[PDB]
Amino acid sequence: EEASSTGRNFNVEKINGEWHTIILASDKREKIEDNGNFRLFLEQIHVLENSLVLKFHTVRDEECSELSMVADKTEKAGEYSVTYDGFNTFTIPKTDYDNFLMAHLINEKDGETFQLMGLYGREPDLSSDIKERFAQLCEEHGILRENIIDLSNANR
Ligand SMILES: CC[C@H](C)c1nccs1
Repeated sequence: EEASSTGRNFNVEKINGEWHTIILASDKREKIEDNGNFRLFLEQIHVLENSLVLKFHTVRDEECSELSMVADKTEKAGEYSVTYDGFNTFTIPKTDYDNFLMAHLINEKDGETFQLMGLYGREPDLSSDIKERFAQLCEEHGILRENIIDLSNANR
């Protein structure tokens, strides 16, 4: 079964648990490159009543560092917000709960905005068909292939 956080049939409780960053894409490529502060490796999502606890790690020359954030529900169904290097709001355009999850985020800081989309998996890698389906969604949002980074061999 596939759902959108924006849909009426979305069951947030089902995204609880372990996840992995598989692919990241952005409007502004430098934010997800090597020393980018948005190059985050998701490890777990803990679902709360009106919030989402997010646990990640960042990596610098293979050294990993823990990072946690709490995203709160906004007034729009299926949308959360979190303050991190500016103000961010995000939704989950597509997920099947037990395999993949696609996220869409908009960052705003000092009159400037950029978008970030990510593909996460319950396992550290996903099939090529799902990866290509993600590339197609990125295209719909105006993000081209040169700005999509597959991190499946850098996510552990
Ligand atoms: C679900 C993961 C989303 C896209 C986030 N990345 C940075 C802050 S929230």
